[PDB]
Amino acid sequence: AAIRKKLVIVGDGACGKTCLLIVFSKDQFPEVYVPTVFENYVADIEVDGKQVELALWDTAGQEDYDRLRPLSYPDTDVILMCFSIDSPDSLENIPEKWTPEVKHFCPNVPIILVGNKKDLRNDEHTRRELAKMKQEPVKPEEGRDMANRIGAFGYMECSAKTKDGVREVFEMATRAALQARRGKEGMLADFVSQTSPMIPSIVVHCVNEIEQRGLTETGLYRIDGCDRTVKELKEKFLRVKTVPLLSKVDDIHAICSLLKDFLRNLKEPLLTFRLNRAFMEAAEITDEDNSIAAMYQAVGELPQANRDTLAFLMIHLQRVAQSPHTKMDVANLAKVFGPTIVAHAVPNPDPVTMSQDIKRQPKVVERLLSLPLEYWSQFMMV
Ligand SMILES: Nc1nc2c(ncn2[C@@H]2O[C@H](COP(=O)(O)OP(=O)(O)O)[C@@H](O)[C@H]2O)c(=O)[nH]1
Ligand SMILES: [Mg+2]
Repeated sequence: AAIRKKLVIVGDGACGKTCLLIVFSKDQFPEVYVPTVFENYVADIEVDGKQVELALWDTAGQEDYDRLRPLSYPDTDVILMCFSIDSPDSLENIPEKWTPEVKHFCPNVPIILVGNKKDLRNDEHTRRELAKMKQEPVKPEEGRDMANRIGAFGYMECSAKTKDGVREVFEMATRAALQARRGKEGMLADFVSQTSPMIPSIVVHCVNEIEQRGLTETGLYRIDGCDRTVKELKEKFLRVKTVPLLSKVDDIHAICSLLKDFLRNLKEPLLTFRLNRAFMEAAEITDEDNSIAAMYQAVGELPQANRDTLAFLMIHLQRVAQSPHTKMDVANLAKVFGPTIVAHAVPNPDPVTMSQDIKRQPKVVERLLSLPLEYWSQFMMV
């Protein structure tokens, strides 16, 4: 019988985690632009005379899944912690976000630091784009240095697109696994404007900034900004009370992350605890006409502040989906916003409940985003 090992992959959204797992397990490079929520794969590998069956646990890199991701950590044998060579920001998040999370939930589990998209290091288009932000591709020595800094078992670079170095990543992860076991915010109402349309200033400002500087950017809302930058912006907002000067933030993705963070951390979700189940049930109705009618009914039950803020957000997200540059259609946006605006029916649900809710959240957002622009616009009085 083969030796079984559990491998969990983590890292910033869109840094290449799924493509790496699929190229290795299926020998085929996925061409679609779709964010992962949670998926499981199986791959075989022969290492040091042993046949090993690797269970590959794919996860979402978005901050929106910070509360749900830990459900994947129990019994992990090795972690693949990734960043992309064409994204210095994704490397910055390795010691700032990923290492603290993994060491908390997976103490003593070996970590392989992986630099993805190696094929882009000398890509001129990539270099020109990074230069606009005064950046450049990550250098090999930087990856190795970071690996030593975080106590990783090793560092490996690869390109799922060219297949270069892919098996080596899993060979090292498998050896690490074998060696390690050898011999062993208040309520929304407190932030909104005085009357209809009742929306928080931070939401209006973020949306306006994003529509001004982000509709031509690939992966809006899928790509998170530097964890530190978002934390600083959030800290200032809640302390100074006024919205920070967003025009001074060079990375528009950080503004997207700020908006999602604000919404996700409200005392209760945008759709409220009281209607959480009603929304999920309405979206789960098989018959489209009946589902749509049930969703209109649920929206009509929301408090004014929640309805107006939701309407403003839906109009904005429809524009994001309609842009030919973002590659973020309704289905993609629903996957990212599910935990952020739907969330759960209680403050601290148990793991069983958290898991049960996962599949139900995106459906709610997809249904809401599919409601007519004319419908949402009435609440904006335009
Ligand atoms: N150039 C290049 N692009 C890649 C590579 N791997 C993934 N990508 C692209 O990066 C984007 C996100 O990939 P994906 O694996 O879905 O990201 P994930 O959110 O970490 O699972 C997609 O456009 C992929 O085609 C790579 O090795 N080289
Ligand atoms: Mg993925």
